[PDB]
Amino acid sequence: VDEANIETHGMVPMNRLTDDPRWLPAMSERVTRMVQRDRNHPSVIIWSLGNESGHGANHDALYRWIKSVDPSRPVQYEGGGADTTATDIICPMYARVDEDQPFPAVPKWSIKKWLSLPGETRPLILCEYAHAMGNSLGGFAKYWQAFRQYPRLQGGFVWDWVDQSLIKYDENGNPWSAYGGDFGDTPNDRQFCMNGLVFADRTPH
Amino acid sequence: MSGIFRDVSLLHKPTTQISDFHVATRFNDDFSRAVLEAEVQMCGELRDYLRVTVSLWQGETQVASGTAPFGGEIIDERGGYADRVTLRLNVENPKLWSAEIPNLYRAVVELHTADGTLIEAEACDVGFREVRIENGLLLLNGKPLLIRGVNRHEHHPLHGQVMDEQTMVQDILLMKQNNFNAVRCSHYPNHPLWYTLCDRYGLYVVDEANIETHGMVPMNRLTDDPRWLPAMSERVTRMVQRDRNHPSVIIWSLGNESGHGANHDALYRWIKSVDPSRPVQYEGGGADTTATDIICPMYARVDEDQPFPAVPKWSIKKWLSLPGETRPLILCEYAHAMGNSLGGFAKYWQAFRQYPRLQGGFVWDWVDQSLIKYDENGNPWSAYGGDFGDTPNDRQFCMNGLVFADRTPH
Repeated sequence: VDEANIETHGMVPMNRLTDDPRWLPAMSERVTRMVQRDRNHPSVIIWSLGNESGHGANHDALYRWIKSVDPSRPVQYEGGGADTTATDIICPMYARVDEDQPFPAVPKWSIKKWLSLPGETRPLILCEYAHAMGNSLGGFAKYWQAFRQYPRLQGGFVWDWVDQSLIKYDENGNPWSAYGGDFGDTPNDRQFCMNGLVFADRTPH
Repeated sequence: MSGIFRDVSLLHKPTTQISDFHVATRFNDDFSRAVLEAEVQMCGELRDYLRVTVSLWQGETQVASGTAPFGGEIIDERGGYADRVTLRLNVENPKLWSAEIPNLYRAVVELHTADGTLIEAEACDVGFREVRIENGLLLLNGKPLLIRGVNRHEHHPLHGQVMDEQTMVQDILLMKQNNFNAVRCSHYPNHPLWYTLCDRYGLYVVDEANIETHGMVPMNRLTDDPRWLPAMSERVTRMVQRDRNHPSVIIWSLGNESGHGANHDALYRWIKSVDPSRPVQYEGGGADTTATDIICPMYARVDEDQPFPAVPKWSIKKWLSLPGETRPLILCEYAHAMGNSLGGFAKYWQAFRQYPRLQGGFVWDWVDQSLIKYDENGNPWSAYGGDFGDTPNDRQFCMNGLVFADRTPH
């Protein structure tokens, strides 16, 4: 699944960069440029405009462009709660099968519930599930049990394949993995960055 | 039980009298103003002079009055109806009937002479409610409906099939007392009195056509056959005319456990066309049948689904989720009450609150079915199954009761 190189986690509201009319030309290049280069490959089955960029007018405009230039591949966008008009298939991220937690303006429901919502027909694939950080994947069976159970649920991508760490050298020169801003870059989110199913080197968690 | 289980009465009608009258309600999105129009059909001789007047009375004070000359609307194409008059009454800020509140209006249809004396008078209880299915969610009066209902079989151990007027009131109080706002009668039209009680008292009523064909194999055969349609038609067609007027009924059900037949599809179409007011639901065919507006899986399990070839059953959460399905789902039955029952009852209700689409389902069944028997001593002992020796007897399974017949609460 190809992803347009747009993220705007930082901005508050997050949608502001994507939402603004002026920013559209900068936004366009990443979606537009990406399609031409990667359109040819047989393997790609999907186009994703943005990740965690929120919902903006540009995404709706951009989503329309991808369909018109290319009708071959379904387009999915996570942002806006994943219930956004732009995404062909719902991609709730970190959604819980058993239970749903809602944040005002960004409600999250159990995947079984989410398909069931009034006036919803779209197939649902999770952007992420079963976070692999540290000890992880607990209740992993439950997610998969649900996927087999429901025809509509297409399953979701696990996060994340490789823990992110950078080699560091001791005075001895032995190499120790570094998590977060070991280098002192600040503020450092530290440990959360690795998020890894398998060791970098790589070894299997 | 075969016999006359219902009252026999004699009725006298003037030579010119209105054979049938219809009451219909229209509401603004605000619901502030509702337009009510009633159509009356007059039997036999027609007089130009004679006029029909409709008066709407709420409490002791009338809200609106309607008067019309006979015949209306110039229906296409040959002629306007000679004997039909349509009267429209406009009500603003009308109280709306609801399970919590009856909010009843009283409507009187009077056919009178021009001067004029009135040949006959008809009175029908009117409740202003709008029931529609919007966006796959059943909606009453603009509000999504959560239905808690218990299937009711009209049975009395002492008097058997015939129901004392008191029993309905006693039964009605318990269901309303017990947090039950909705009652479904399976699977035959309830006593004529019974509908009237609901309208005053509170709870929603779902009418059911008196067709069942559990026995036939395949079960659908009786319903399915073209020849049987005329016999089938009478139960659905006859039922609608008699029970259409009552404010309380929110639904029409063509059949129970009759399977899926061509007739049901034809019958379902007829009910919609004759009456567009009420959603139609049919259990048979797996409940996924085209005829039913709202899915009514019976004995469906929330957590897990068991499938029988050609009749797949899925957990209710799964069933809404099925590809190309938009209909609101209400269970015909759940939480069987027989013996010890209702285990995992919490789970079903937990699901209903969780999902907007699920409207909840009627519990089965309100009254255990038992017949009094007398010992040599003459003490009365409840009888389950073919105690009398009728055979083969299904025995115990028949009672299926939430509350004791007498009645006491399980």
